[PDB]
Amino acid sequence: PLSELVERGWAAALEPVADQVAHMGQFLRAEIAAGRRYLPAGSNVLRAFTFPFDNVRVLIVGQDPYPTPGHAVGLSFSVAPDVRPWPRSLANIFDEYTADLGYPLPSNGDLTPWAQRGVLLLNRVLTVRPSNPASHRGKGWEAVTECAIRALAARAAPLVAILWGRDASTLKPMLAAGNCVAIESPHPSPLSASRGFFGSRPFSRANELLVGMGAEPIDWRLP
Ligand SMILES: O=c1cc[nH]c(=O)[nH]1
Ligand SMILES: [Cl-]
Ligand SMILES: [Cl-]
Repeated sequence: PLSELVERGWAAALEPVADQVAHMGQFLRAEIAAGRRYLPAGSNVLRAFTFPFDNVRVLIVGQDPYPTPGHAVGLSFSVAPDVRPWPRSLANIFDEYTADLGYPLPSNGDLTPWAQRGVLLLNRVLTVRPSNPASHRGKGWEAVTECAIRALAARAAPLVAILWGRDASTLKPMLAAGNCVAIESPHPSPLSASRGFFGSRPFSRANELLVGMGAEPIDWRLP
């Protein structure tokens, strides 16, 4: 049951899609039975929902997990600490991190500290077939992650949304019910690079927006 898979707040928030989450478990088992693989590891698929729902203050949305074996870890854009070199998307994120915040380059690609601090690193689709980008689109995850985003937007708490998966016209309606939701626009993605992403100041703007809504800023600093 959801209560065993995710954090208590998320289990309640995702109750309307509990049957669909069970169906995705069936889908993944059927993939292995059919001789196909999936990433991330089963134990990491729902990892973004293992950090507390009530404490989320920034939503960073991606589209699909990394398709390269050993990259996807269940937090959008993150990689395991032993992964090197970083994927291009993450290298671009880190360049912006250094430019926006003035911090040196991180030691590795693990974004766990952001998750701990209330940054929800959510992909719209939570699995992928290795080496086959975007291969699990339309398999059932979109309803689950829509429920998640709508539940976040309905909280009385502040939220800043950062849209790094394009798809803004799909996502913005999900964030509309919100009373204390600010969406960063425009919506370059990390691979936009110098055609809008670099200089987008997503981290410092998120903090400016949070503080303007009466919330504490995120400490973005990575080790
Ligand atoms: O959208 C994206 C792109 C790369 N990696 C992710 O986890 N999400
Ligand atoms: Cl495969
Ligand atoms: Cl990439």
